Amino acid sequence: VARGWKRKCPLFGKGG
Repeated sequence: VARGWKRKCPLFGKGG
């Protein structure tokens, strides 16, 4: 979605 959707996925993998 933004930029954090790479390593420290803030929302990408919020769950796991």
